[PDB]
Amino acid sequence: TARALREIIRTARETFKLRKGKVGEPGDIGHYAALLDFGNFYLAMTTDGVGTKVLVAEAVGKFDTIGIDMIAMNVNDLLCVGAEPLALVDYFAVKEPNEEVFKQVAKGLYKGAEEAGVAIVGGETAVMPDLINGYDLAGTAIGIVEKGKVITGERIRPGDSVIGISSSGIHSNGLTLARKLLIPKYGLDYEYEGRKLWEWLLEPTRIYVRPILELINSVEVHGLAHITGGGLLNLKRLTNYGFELEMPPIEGIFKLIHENGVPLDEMFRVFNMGVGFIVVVPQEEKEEALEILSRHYKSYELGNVTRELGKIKVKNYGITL
Amino acid sequence: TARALREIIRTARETFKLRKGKVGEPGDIGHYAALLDFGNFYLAMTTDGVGTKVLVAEAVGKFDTIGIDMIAMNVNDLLCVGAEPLALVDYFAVKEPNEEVFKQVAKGLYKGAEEAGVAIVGGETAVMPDLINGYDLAGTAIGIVEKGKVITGERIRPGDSVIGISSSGIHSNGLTLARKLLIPKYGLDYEYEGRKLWEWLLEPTRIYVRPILELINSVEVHGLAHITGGGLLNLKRLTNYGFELEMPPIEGIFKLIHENGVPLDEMFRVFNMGVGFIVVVPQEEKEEALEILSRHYKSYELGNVTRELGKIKVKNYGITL
Repeated sequence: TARALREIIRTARETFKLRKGKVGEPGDIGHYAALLDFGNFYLAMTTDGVGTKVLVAEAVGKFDTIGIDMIAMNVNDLLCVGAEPLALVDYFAVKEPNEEVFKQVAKGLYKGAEEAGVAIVGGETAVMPDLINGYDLAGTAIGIVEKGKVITGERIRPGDSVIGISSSGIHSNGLTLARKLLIPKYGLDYEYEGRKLWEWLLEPTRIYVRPILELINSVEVHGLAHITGGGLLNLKRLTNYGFELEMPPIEGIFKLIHENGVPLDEMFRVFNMGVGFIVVVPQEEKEEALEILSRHYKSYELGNVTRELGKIKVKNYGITL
Repeated sequence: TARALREIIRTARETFKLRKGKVGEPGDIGHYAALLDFGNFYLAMTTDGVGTKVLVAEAVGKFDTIGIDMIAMNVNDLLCVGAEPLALVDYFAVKEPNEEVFKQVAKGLYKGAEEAGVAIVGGETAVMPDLINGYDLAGTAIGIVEKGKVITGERIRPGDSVIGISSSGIHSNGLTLARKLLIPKYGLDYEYEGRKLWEWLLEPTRIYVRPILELINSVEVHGLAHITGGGLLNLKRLTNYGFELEMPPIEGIFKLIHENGVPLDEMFRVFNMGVGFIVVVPQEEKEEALEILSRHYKSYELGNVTRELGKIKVKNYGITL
């Protein structure tokens, strides 16, 4: 996937010079979101989707939260350059124009939008049953960050504190593995620790806009990572320095999946494992960071950035990524 | 589709308050692109996909121009508020991270970005074989238009001249109708006027950025319409006034489709029928506008705006839309 994307990424970098010296020239710093130079500020742009989570939503007929997933995926990405989310468009590629499905999808869209503080300003709907085996929902968000306030991860240094914010659950990655492993054996009505499997698999992705915006306006922040595809490997997008982490106990859906034969090494590269967002702050900001974050969601001091390079050691599980 | 979409559009509108009085407020003027208020200027934002054209590209192993379709749909839409295109991000939902397909996609992405003058700044690739039977390509473009230079269509008056710019061919709407009607009957290799049916169906969408940007810098423009889904009905998005048009001869793939039983009123609502972009200018500016556009592509005086509110009269075909 990354080797196939080589040419797309390479030739897209050749187009950068098409806006050089002009408004819209891309500052080309960071990841998770593109940064376009508008002079006193950068416009941040990201694209993200719900993924095969929608196949579960269609199986049980519950569509009124996947709109929350798609807004959460995009605005959480925008936070990882330090940007404040502003606006979003959706892309809805569907097998058919089911009015009931669209009506519920719109409920999640409004809820997600209100919690994220963004206007939904437009979108496209393509009815494509030869192409789509369901209801693919994705979107593009834009945000704003003043220059000199961009948080890319360049300022991460060995010794910095690493703090995790709990996920709501599975969020929107690892659904393919979870579906293929659990549904044949248990079915979507199987009850596990008080909830049916479909409730575990459809729990809407958490939105981190309010705590992250309060954090960056209160303490010095060196890095911000939304835990999506690749799980903890996303930390490597921020920096080449290493990490020494203590991750929270494996509970809920992640425990069921592990109990069904997925080794922890793979789990931490796939699932968020209970931590949906990670921030890196200098050690003197640690106490205040934890306080601000803990007023919104359960948060953990996970560990430290290390002078050692390229390694993510999850100490309490004996794993190195 | 638009009935199912009413709920989405309605709750979308409710989210505008979240940016009221703030940077990024939805300007809520225009039609083909969202306008976000950034003070001196609006950011215009649009979303568009290629559609089922990608199924033809796959069969003949030629994705080399699908990226041009994606870019063209988005930047042509941006032009319709008078915006200059700046940057684009892609959303690529695929069945497989096929290195060959991706290498091909990237060639056309570069070519189209260069012809459109846009930077390709990012994108997500979602590999979901359970959800996608091919390689679905969409994207979101942003552009910039100064306050006071938005072209909404509000300035369209009866008597204004209506000018069409030739399409390159079928572009990116009506492909499902065309695919189902012609491929089983004729076969993909069917030779029609010296080209195979797949070549007619795959011909990349035309990009109108250079002629339209030249037009708006030289003549007073009252309306700009990219001919996409809905064909000539897109003109009704600009004004309540009517149109009287003489459309060009039905040729190429549109003739083959017509000779296979599709009624002419439906064709003018589905296919671009040879006209990919329409401009509306004061009658006294008609000759100058034609000269500017005809530098770049074959262009047509189509007719005039009328006082027959809401009607589009294709006089030379006896069709009223």
